[PDB]
Amino acid sequence: ADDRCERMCQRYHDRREKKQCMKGCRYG
Repeated sequence: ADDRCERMCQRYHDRREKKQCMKGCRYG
């Protein structure tokens, strides 16, 4: 899919903080 959540999660950047984001985007 497109980097939708990633774009909005750009605030994190670091793959580390991105973890929590990927987990939250697993809802839909």
